[PDB]
Amino acid sequence: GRETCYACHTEVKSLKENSKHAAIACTVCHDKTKEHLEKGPDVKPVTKIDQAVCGSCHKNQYESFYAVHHDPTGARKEKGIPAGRSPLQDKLLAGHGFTFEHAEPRGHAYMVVDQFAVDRFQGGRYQFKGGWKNYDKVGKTWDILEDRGPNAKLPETAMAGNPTCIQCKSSDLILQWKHLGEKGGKFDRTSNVNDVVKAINNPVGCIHCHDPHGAQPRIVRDGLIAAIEKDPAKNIFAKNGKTDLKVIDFRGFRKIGVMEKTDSRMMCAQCHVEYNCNPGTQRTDGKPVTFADARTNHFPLKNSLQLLEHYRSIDFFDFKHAVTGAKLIKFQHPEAETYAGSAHDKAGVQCHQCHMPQVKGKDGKKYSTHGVVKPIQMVQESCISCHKDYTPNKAKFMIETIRNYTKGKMRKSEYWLAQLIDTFAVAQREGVSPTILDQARLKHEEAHALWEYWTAENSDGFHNPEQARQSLTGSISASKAGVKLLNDAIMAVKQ
Amino acid sequence: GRETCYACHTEVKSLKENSKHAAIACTVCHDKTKEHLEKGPDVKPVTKIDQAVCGSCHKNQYESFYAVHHDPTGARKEKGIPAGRSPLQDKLLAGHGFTFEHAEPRGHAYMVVDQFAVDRFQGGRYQFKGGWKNYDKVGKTWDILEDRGPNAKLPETAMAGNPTCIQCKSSDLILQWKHLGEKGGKFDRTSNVNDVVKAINNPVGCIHCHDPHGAQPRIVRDGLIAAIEKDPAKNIFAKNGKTDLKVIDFRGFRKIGVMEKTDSRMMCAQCHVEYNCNPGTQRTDGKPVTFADARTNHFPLKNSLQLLEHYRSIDFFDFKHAVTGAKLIKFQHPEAETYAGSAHDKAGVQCHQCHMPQVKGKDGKKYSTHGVVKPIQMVQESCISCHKDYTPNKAKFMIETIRNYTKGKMRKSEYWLAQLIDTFAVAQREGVSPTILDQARLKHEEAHALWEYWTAENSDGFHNPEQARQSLTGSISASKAGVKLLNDAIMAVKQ
Amino acid sequence: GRETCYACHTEVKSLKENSKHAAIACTVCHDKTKEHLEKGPDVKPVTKIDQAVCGSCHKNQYESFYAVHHDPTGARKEKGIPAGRSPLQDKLLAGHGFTFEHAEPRGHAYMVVDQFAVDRFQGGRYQFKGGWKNYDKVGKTWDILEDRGPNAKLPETAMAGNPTCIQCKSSDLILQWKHLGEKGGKFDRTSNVNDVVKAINNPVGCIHCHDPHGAQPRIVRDGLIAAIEKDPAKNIFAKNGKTDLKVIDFRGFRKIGVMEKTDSRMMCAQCHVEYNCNPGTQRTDGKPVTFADARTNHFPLKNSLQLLEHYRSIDFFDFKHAVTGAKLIKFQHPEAETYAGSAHDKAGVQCHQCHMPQVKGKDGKKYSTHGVVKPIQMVQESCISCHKDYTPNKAKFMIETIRNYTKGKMRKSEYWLAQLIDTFAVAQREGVSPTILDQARLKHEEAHALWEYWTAENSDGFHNPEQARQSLTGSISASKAGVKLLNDAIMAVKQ
Ligand code: HEC
Ligand code: HEC
Ligand code: HEC
Ligand code: HEC
Ligand code: HEC
Ligand code: HEC
Ligand code: HEC
Ligand code: HEC
Ligand code: HEC
Ligand code: HEC
Ligand code: HEC
Ligand code: HEC
Ligand code: HEC
Ligand SMILES: [Ca+2]
Ligand SMILES: [Ca+2]
Ligand SMILES: [Ca+2]
Repeated sequence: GRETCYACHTEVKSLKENSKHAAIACTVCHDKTKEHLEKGPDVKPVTKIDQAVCGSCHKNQYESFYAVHHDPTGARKEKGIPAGRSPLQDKLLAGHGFTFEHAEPRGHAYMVVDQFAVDRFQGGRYQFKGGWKNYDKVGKTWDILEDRGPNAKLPETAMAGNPTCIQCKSSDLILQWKHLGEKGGKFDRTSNVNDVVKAINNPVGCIHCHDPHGAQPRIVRDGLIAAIEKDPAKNIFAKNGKTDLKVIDFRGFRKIGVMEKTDSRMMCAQCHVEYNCNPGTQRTDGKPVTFADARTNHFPLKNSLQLLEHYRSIDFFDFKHAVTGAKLIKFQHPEAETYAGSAHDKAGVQCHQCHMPQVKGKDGKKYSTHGVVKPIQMVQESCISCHKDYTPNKAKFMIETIRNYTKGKMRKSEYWLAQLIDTFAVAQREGVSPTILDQARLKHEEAHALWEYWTAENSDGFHNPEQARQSLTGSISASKAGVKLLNDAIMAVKQ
Repeated sequence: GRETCYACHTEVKSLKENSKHAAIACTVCHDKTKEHLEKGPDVKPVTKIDQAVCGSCHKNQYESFYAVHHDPTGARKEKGIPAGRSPLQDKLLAGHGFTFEHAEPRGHAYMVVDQFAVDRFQGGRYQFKGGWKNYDKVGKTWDILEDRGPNAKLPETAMAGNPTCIQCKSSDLILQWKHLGEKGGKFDRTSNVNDVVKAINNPVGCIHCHDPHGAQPRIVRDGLIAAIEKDPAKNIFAKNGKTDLKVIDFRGFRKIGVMEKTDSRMMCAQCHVEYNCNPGTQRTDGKPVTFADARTNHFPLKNSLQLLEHYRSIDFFDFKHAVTGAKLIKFQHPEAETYAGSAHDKAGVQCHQCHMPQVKGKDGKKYSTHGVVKPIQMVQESCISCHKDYTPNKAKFMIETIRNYTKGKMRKSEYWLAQLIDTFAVAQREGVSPTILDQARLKHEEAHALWEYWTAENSDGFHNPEQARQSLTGSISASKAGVKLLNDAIMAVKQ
Repeated sequence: GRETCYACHTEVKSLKENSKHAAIACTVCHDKTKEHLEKGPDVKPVTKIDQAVCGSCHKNQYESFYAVHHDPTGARKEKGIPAGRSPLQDKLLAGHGFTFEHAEPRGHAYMVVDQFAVDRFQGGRYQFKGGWKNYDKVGKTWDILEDRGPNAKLPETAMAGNPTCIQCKSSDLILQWKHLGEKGGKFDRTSNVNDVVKAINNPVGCIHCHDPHGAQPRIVRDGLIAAIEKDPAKNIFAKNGKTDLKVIDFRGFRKIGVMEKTDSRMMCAQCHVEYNCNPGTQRTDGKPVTFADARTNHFPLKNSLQLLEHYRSIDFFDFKHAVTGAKLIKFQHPEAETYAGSAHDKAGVQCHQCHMPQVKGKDGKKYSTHGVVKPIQMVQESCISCHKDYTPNKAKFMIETIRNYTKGKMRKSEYWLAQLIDTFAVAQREGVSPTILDQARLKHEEAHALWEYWTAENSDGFHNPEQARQSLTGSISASKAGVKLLNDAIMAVKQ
């Protein structure tokens, strides 16, 4: 009966006919279709967004996404500890909700539960049922978490969660959210986040990267489609002055982007980017930037060396540093923007080659693992598969040397920003002129942008070692210049 | 001839007859008994306190206690290093003898030698014979250590050792120390520690936890029996408004506590607790608290959330912080008080199930290992034995996740106390009012009590994750409140 | 024809005849000898300094020196990171070029390339060809590095490289450098370093430690021969009031030192020592000390407890600390001076026994490995070979316990110097008297000398645990004394 459907749903016909999934009957994925025909287009069919339906025919992709592994060093790894990825986090992000809890990432299957349970999300409201002993459970959100209710309080939490956060954790609102989270769907940017979490049962769906109608490689993230549309010729995924994306607009309500050829750069960039998904402040007037404003669901697609200019051009910053008052940018996991134009990218390698390598299942069917891999833990498939001359030690050696050298500059930029911050408080206290203190704030802005990008980014330089060195040494230079300007000023007091 | 003995030693008869050790002749453990009969009760028999006599019939318990293992990461692990368990120790304990040396614990067989040789004990007087190459030797104290004499000095040492320390290192003074170390035995609290160390040949004896007369599970520690007697209904080991302990008082001179059923919580709490075993100061008048005072050999049996109130109620603190002058409590290894009322305790699990698991000896006799185990290093017997569904990775994952999350809050509380301490010195220097500085000291008291308990405790949260989170976030809140009060005050100067 | 040569080269005859290499024809190592005879001693023969000629008859020594290994934790390990060997490097060495980059050592075959490429050498001018993916390549310098040219700049670099540096990286200038780098050879101390690097093709040559003419164990380093000649009776390698070295002086131009018996202490001390190879300042007048001055290529051969006195006696220091102005000594890898008079040295063990242990090659020929070994990574040959009762765990345990205890004192001395430095800036700012500030500078001098020696030295105490404890506790004492003097002074302001 698809022809009857197709009379009214012509884009679906275009994706589905003569495709890999051509023969799949509609009722496989959609329930209540008879009521939809009979009663008309008031009675919408039900589209349950759900991995297990793809799993029925794609079991190795489904099993590997859900497989439970246990890293013997644990998870919930706070970054802000002496031996961690961001040892001076509490000082350098003073004034930001990340200081309440920010841990290293873990597996994809945990993404909703970890978003909802982290100390910075919603005041500790949502917790794992049964506590720590069930921290490794996968599946449905509300089988794993419980809701302690709106009036419960837990000490040293924050309330940074909002609806836009969910757009990088699940495909469950694909039909229930208007492009950008503008008003008109069941939920939008201004929704109460605690109404929204109830509807998220599942982590990133299979449909996030694969069209259900015709199995075409795709993107569904609003912010990512929008950024590419803004900059169709020069954006990080472009080639030859265009990008391999066709935007399909459904009813004026929501878009997808279909690509002729798999580009896991774009598919992983639906989440692995710097973004704004939060309220902020305007640099010019200091006016609030609320969820009313499109700037609160936004993807720059710019790297470390471009981002301070970019946020100044859209008159936006995230928080004032608690000590210096500097108008800082908060950075988050810019892996796509870092990877852009690195040695591997310019070689045509994509994220999935190192992070979703080929493994054999079952009997012995070849597939891309959909439990994403930490390359250092799997160098034979993530690296040696292509670098056939490498031994596992060599692969490890190369990953660690680059991170070693990058980390040395990261720790040195932190030492310098801490010096900047300590010098500034001294300079204040001895009331050095607000003019001078303001020159120092620009120094902080610059040194912070060129530093925090790399604690937020998760490769410690491996994704782009040149850009990391350039950025971090820029940060150091910025901070030592601020420290010299302030000390010059502090002397000039009793002068 | 035991009947003749029994005419005069009626408690022994009560422990020994119809027991597991009924048939053991007295002369097995006691020498000079004929002179005792013949010459009378002036000539006391000799009771050599000594593991090797139990070993003669209990070889697997004896061999496993003495077995030498070599951890390839070494021992003598100072806590106060950037990657260690207490990275800000030197700043936060400024003014306390722990700043001279405080290392992580190692095996039981080393306990006397490590107490005597640590840099904080007695000015470096006692050293390992032959130096580092014999650091792993077990056995008799004075076969392993040498006495460089009373006038030798070693730089950057302290002289914190006293007799009461020995009561958690050996059973060797069981007959030679009057309850609490009151005057009347060969040694008491006011003895010169260098007279006492000469009499300690052996680490914790087999008799510390097992009655020699009838093999009944027991405690011998004075401080522990006393605390339970103070609080027989509500103490951490109680149940149903009483505790499973019968106190046996010998001649008015020394007590034991026998339990009808093995409770390794109590048996390990003879040492693994917070204690006072040191001189201190009175909070009200600032008067010294010397060894004359019973407060110097004392067990609170209270957890992190109760201890500041408890030490205020007995008008006692350990040291003024070198910078802030805050009247701090010094905390030590409160493992029993932490474990109380945690998930495993409420499940009826005891310390020995994870730390003394079942192993097979010899031929293949089943026994509890008496070389106490670090569970993460032995998850198959310490964890999987009960959690039969766990893989070794899962067990490790659970231990490390909890420690990971706990440690993130510990490091964040340290960042905050360091901020408190740095802010205070600023506030002083700019002479903010001693009234305000005093409000800040209370903040320090509170934030320190809720922080240092967890560096002293050895599980990094695993023993009680809820109480750890509650305490540490309390510390943070306390410190950020102090820092806000002081900064408010520091501005109010040039105001 | 050697007799004809010998008529004019009589020292060579003395080394070569009746030796292990007696039969080797001259033309094996020297080309153009006929032109030298025919045209005379204007046409010098060519002596290509080159491992591969020794390799032709000594293949196992050559292969093991060049073998490529890949440490899976990587290389380029910056010291100045929280978990590294010198976590407070940026603060404590403020004002020195080491703050731009100082990493842990790696294999011998990398020594030239790492000297030329490090961020502190020559402004980033020299880089690995092909970047990170060729960081593990060995062989010829200029097959591995490229020269970006004199006008290229890279941010956050330094320009500390000079010709004297090369003397601890290669044997390539053995015939082209006059003793001490005095003027007269192709290169000397005042040469432009960028003229010199072009002539260094190879790392340390086989000839650095082995005479080519007669295979005698030897030294070629100018600074080392000179120090031993200064102090022939009492120097660290002496015995019975002399040293086992015969100095051979060729034409007044360059010296070797031949030893009757292998002493790898001396042979490794050609580089593994504290040295001055840099310009400096005079303590008395503050006058520059330039390459004109012999003090710029100099070996003290003194340990941690002697070096401050030694540098004061030759009126030399390296840099003023950027904050305190203290006239500091910069220390570098004093492994020979530390090892002197330690337990292993007094037992007659030499560096090569632990670092070049016996291995079997090829078929199964026994040899000393010439890829120098990190003992902890090879305890069976580096330790158990002599300590036959040791298990690999025990060996590891002993190395790590000593480093553990040593590191605890190192981190505590760093905490104290940082306190000194922070206190001093406070004391300045509140202008405490330059007299008092000067007493503090002496405190800094002393605490720095007794601290930085051990971050520079590479064993973390294992080479000499007693001297390490003595030095580091001396540093702590020095710093806490400075901190007390300054605080006493800072109070005495508003007094
Ligand atoms: C699972 C394998 C599917 C099969 C087979 C079919 N559809 Fe589908 N459809 C499915 C998903 C998961 C979604 C949600 C949105 C997304 O792009 O992933 C949908 C959505 C539709 C819609 C809504 C389009 C819009 O206007 O915004 C229509 C109208 C739809 N699906 C129709 C449709 C028809 C007519 C089918 C048989 C020919 C059919 N679908 C098969 C998943 C699946
Ligand atoms: C948004 C819906 C996402 C998309 C699309 C991709 N990733 Fe992701 N990733 C995301 C989250 C929120 C997390 C953290 C989950 C948590 O609960 O902590 C991650 C985690 C990873 C990791 C770490 C994996 C692990 O430790 O086990 C990697 C390596 C990873 N992500 C890479 C990755 C790649 C290559 C993608 C395209 C194929 C990709 N991610 C998609 C969010 C989302
Ligand atoms: C091989 C040439 C890679 C490509 C292409 C991409 N990544 Fe990567 N990633 C790489 C390494 C060696 C590391 C360091 C940590 C490791 O595990 O080895 C990383 C790190 C990540 C992380 C951190 C999680 C983890 O895997 O440890 C993420 C979240 C990640 N990378 C994502 C990512 C994305 C989105 C990519 C394309 C834009 C990308 N990676 C490319 C190796 C390689
Ligand atoms: C093929 C699909 C690749 C996979 C998977 C990985 N690498 Fe790679 N690498 C590849 C190419 C074509 C290049 C370009 C230069 C060249 O040899 O042609 C590289 C580059 C590197 C480098 C240098 C990187 C830099 O920033 O300059 C290293 C150190 C490297 N590659 C190692 C590496 C490792 C460890 C991988 C697993 C994470 C890995 N690569 C994946 C081809 C491919
Ligand atoms: C070792 C297995 C023992 C055997 C058999 C017996 N005794 Fe014992 N006794 C032993 C120890 C290790 C100690 C010290 C204190 C402790 O409680 O562990 C003792 C102590 C006694 C005492 C002193 C009691 C007091 O008044 O404070 C008496 C009087 C004593 N032991 C008597 C005794 C008699 C009469 C025995 C044979 C029937 C006998 N003991 C057996 C260890 C051992
Ligand atoms: C006082 C006499 C003690 C009793 C009773 C118990 N323990 Fe203990 N323990 C004590 C000391 C002084 C030390 C440190 C020894 C040193 O020289 O450093 C310890 C050490 C442990 C450890 C660490 C073991 C190791 O690293 O190898 C654990 C796990 C341990 N202690 C647990 C433990 C348990 C469960 C007890 C009751 C069965 C117990 N201890 C008794 C002091 C004393
Ligand atoms: C299993 C449910 C446990 C019980 C009951 C007890 N402990 Fe524990 N302990 C546990 C873990 C997982 C850890 C973390 C470190 C590890 O090695 O895995 C600990 C830690 C200790 C330590 C530190 C020494 C060490 O084992 O690493 C001590 C000294 C210790 N625990 C003592 C102790 C006491 C006295 C207990 C009953 C009050 C107690 N533990 C219970 C696991 C478990
Ligand atoms: C390699 C195995 C060699 C053989 C065989 C011979 N010589 Fe050599 N010689 C060689 C080296 C590597 C060097 C450089 C300096 C050093 O001491 O390593 C030399 C140096 C000479 C010199 C210069 C001495 C000086 O006056 O400063 C002479 C004159 C020399 N070598 C002569 C010589 C003669 C006459 C030989 C055959 C009998 C001969 N050499 C063999 C390496 C080798
Ligand atoms: C000057 C010509 C040297 C002589 C002679 C010796 N060593 Fe050395 N060593 C030197 C350098 C410059 C380096 C660093 C190389 C780099 O590129 O980083 C080293 C390194 C070592 C190491 C570390 C080895 C490694 O990590 O793989 C050791 C253990 C070592 N050196 C010891 C050593 C010994 C025992 C020597 C005499 C036999 C010796 N070195 C000679 C410089 C020179
Ligand atoms: C065995 C008794 C040794 C002797 C003799 C020498 N060294 Fe050593 N060295 C030793 C150990 C156990 C360590 C600690 C690090 C390890 O790898 O085990 C060291 C360290 C070094 C280093 C650092 C590089 C490294 O090997 O990790 C160097 C550069 C080094 N030692 C040099 C050196 C020299 C020059 C010696 C004679 C003066 C010397 N070592 C003696 C063990 C032993
Ligand atoms: C003609 C008139 C038809 C026919 C024959 C079918 N559908 Fe639809 N359908 C139609 C309209 C106008 C609407 C939506 C109006 C609106 O809310 O904007 C729809 C909606 C759907 C949806 C859901 C979109 C959402 O969840 O927001 C699905 C999944 C869907 N239709 C499927 C479908 C199938 C399988 C049909 C043949 C059985 C079919 N439709 C017939 C209009 C018409
Ligand atoms: C009756 C009178 C007896 C008899 C028949 C025995 N003992 Fe004792 N014993 C007795 C007294 C009054 C004392 C101690 C007086 C004092 O110092 O307080 C003791 C002491 C012991 C002790 C030592 C206690 C200590 O070390 O402080 C031991 C181990 C002991 N007695 C054992 C013992 C045995 C085995 C006897 C039968 C052979 C025996 N005693 C007989 C009084 C009397
Ligand atoms: C007599 C006259 C002879 C004879 C028969 C030989 N050589 Fe030499 N050689 C001689 C002199 C005076 C000089 C150097 C003068 C100077 O520059 O100081 C040399 C030099 C060498 C060198 C090089 C030293 C350097 O590189 O600076 C070598 C390697 C050398 N000679 C080797 C050599 C051999 C193998 C001879 C026999 C074939 C030989 N020489 C003959 C003087 C005389
Ligand atoms: Ca952002
Ligand atoms: Ca205490
Ligand atoms: Ca030096």
